[PDB]
Amino acid sequence: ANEGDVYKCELCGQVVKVLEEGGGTLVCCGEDMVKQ
Amino acid sequence: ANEGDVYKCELCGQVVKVLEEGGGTLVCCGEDMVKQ
Ligand SMILES: [Ga+3]
Ligand SMILES: [Ga+3]
Repeated sequence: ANEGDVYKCELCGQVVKVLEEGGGTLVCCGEDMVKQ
Repeated sequence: ANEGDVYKCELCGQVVKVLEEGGGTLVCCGEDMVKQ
């Protein structure tokens, strides 16, 4: 994901912001996090 | 994870900051991210 992007786990409500991009897919509670 | 915490993927270099705590485990590149 890209710098500045915001991602949410719809299952546990966790929310993260990307500070440094990397090519992996962010996952939480076993599912792909959802970009906001 | 705790709000304000920073997590890193050791394999792809992606870095995220937690804006809202949830108890799920952050995963990237199929591996648990590491709290910085
Ligand atoms: Ga990674
Ligand atoms: Ga979760």
